[PDB]
Amino acid sequence: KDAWEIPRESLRLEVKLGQGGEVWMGTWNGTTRVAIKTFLQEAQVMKKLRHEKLVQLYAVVSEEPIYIVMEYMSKGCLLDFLKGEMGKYLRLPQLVDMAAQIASGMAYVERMNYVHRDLRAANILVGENLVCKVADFPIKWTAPEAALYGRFTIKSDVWSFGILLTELTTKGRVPYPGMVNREVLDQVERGYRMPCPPECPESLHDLMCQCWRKDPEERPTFEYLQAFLEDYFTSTEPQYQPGENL
Ligand SMILES: */C=C/C(=O)Nc1cccc(-c2c(-c3ccc(N4CCN(C)CC4)cc3)[nH]c3ncn(CC)c(=O)c23)c1
Repeated sequence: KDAWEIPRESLRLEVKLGQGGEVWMGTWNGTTRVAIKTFLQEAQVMKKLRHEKLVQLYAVVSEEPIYIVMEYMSKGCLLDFLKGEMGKYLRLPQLVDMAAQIASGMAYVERMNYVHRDLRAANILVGENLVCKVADFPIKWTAPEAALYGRFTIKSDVWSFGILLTELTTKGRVPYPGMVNREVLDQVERGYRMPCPPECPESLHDLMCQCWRKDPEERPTFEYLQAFLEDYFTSTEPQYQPGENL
């Protein structure tokens, strides 16, 4: 139907990665390794977004079975990355850089006037050299005005980014530990915010709390978050010292 179309025979499905449809690792033509998701709204959104920190759409097959060919991220989702063997070795410099890449991708989304709506570690993908990219275009990750009234905006994504900062600094732990969804909603609406993770510097938790401001228009932009995180160990914590875990 459009210029993202390709012949199905040009794809070779090699390994199954996940289920829900399914996602496969394969080869496009004979030269390019790709991820193949086996619905159109996701592709239509990606067709307009091209950024180094967003999993890139490659091609689409519109005749059933429907395929969505995408960039292959070799290390899986960030959640599983943090929770696996790597987590014990990651320290604050690596986690802040990873968060910086995520904000760079979201800063692009922001400039394009799009909204993600489900930002969290399980929807970031990891590649080689600690490359992180936003993918997959959850009350504990959702801003109150979006969870209660369906007001999803780039500012609800910033709220989500704040929660995702707790995932990074706890290396994959679930937010609001020990609390069920209904208790989080009741407590957050009454003003509760998660405290400073252990070994997390106050300056990073202040950034979290800014993402968690009641008024969505007072939450920082992703442009701001990206610059703050890129500059973090010169402008904000130039005397950082490694701890027991961060
Ligand atoms: C948070 C879990 C998650 O998102 N899993 C997941 C489901 C479906 C597809 C992908 C995926 C992967 C991917 C890469 C590498 C791995 N590994 C399996 C376990 N060994 C130990 C390490 C490597 C699993 C999954 N790569 C992908 N590339 C692109 N996409 C489309 C956006 C993927 O979905 C994807 C992960």
